[PDB]
Amino acid sequence: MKASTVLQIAYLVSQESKCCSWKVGAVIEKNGRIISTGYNGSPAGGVNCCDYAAEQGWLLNKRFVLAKEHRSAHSEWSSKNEIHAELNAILFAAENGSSIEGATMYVTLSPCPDCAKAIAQSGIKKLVYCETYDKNKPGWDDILRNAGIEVFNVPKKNLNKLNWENINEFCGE
Amino acid sequence: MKASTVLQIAYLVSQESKCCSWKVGAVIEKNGRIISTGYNGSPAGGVNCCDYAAEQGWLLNKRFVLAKEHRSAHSEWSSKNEIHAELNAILFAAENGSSIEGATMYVTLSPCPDCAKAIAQSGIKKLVYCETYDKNKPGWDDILRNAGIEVFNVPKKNLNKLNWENINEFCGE
Ligand SMILES: O=C1N[C@H](O)C=CN1[C@H]1C[C@H](O)[C@@H](COP(=O)(O)O)O1
Ligand SMILES: O=C1N[C@H](O)C=CN1[C@H]1C[C@H](O)[C@@H](COP(=O)(O)O)O1
Ligand SMILES: [Zn+2]
Ligand SMILES: [Zn+2]
Ligand SMILES: [Zn+2]
Ligand SMILES: [Zn+2]
Repeated sequence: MKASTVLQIAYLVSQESKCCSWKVGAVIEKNGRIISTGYNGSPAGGVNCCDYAAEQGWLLNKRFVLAKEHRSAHSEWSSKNEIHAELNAILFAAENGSSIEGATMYVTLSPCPDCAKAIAQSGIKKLVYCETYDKNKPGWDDILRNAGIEVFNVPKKNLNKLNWENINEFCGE
Repeated sequence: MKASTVLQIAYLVSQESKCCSWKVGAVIEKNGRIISTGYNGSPAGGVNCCDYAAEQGWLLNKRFVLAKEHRSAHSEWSSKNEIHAELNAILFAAENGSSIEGATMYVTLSPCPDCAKAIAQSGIKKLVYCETYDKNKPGWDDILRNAGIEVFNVPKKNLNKLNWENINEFCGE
């Protein structure tokens, strides 16, 4: 399917995320059909990010945003509690038994180093993203290209089938 | 994932359709992840609906709509040339080897009799749709319920993450 189409599907998927910092969505497409999806969040039996941020007082009203002064505390907690969108999409394929070899991954946000190295080793041959992650540095995609993975970008401006008024991505103050 | 979310994903999927009468999208979800998708269209090596309608003069400008006087000619051609969204989603699972047993199907439009009977026999246990197909009659879903399939409806009004200005469903005059 068209890149703009799947990317926007990844954006709808991201809305299911309970993370108070960023809402990320990932879609795995094989031969034109979606065979897996994922969004960033905690595992089973684990408290959701938004609920934990509430208890910790990391949020600020108007509709809650993660306070800049607490983003650091969120990153530390998230690193060891929230599975990223890309990995969740891949994890479901392993758990369900769906081969993603040769597939294409669409993700709302450019993958962090942990996700990039996993993607490079997953069998995925193409990665398409929209926004560039907050904490990413230049050349972050080298590991993907060296693995033989094509990396493409589609700007938000080409995505006009979504009512952006109701799509939340970055949720920090 | 939330019904409203997957239904809207089915709507984005429907935009890939080249049919001049209706744009239909179907999504198969298993344990919360999308494992298959489909939209109505011709098979490989087969001329697309919009292109065939153009040659036949079935269309009317403003952005082309299927003329009411030609919908009958379209239905006859479509019946033997276009695979419906629901069946395409199921066909890919059979071709790719992805079990849809116990899965849930989301489809923009209520399935026609051909699709309903196939769904009833597919192993799918839940069907969620948005709009009621033009040519459907009451009790059309009995075959699904008798097969033990739950049937739910979500009105368009609950779907507000899409910019409906850019989503085409019914394309007739
Ligand atoms: O799931 C993805 N995909 C990309 O690889 C990067 C981060 N995200 C995540 C993890 C976390 O929930 C959030 C980033 O928030 P922080 O930047 O505050 O750690 O988005
Ligand atoms: O794919 C689906 N899913 C539902 O079962 C019903 C019809 N559709 C199709 C087939 C055809 O392309 C179109 C209906 O157009 P007509 O009503 O003009 O035949 O939508
Ligand atoms: Zn979080
Ligand atoms: Zn990551
Ligand atoms: Zn058609
Ligand atoms: Zn049908």
